[PDB]
Amino acid sequence: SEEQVAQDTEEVFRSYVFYRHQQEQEAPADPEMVTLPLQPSSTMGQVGRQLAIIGDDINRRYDSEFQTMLQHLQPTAENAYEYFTKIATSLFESGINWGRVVALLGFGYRLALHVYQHGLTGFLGQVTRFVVDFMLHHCIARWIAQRGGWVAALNLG
Repeated sequence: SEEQVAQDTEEVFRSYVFYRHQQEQEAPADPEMVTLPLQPSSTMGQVGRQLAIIGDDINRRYDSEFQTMLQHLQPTAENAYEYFTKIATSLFESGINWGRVVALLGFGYRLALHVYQHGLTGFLGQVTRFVVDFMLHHCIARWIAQRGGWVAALNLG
């Protein structure tokens, strides 16, 4: 169900952020991303980890774009929702597929890192809510549910 997927997204996104950050260090710090709630081998934990792994190429397409847009827009706590929404919407103009789902998580990762570096602390909860809200209202949660839920991503291998 779509609400199931939405609520699973909190753990999936936290895990994605954790492993994306870890793999990036294993290659800007943000200790908030290492001290996240925390089950590595849990089901949604493994989903997050798999998305970070398989996303190493698609993020090569998107990362640089996300960084320049963020340096230009200068998100504040007040306008972050507006800008997150604009950019997330561009990711799904023509397609929903698992690659664009991974792009969305990657943009949430980049937004969170960017605001931390510019002095906004404790913003990951808000970024997570932005992700979930967008996924609900833009049928991304429904789409994932139709594919069997987030656990379906474990088969992307």
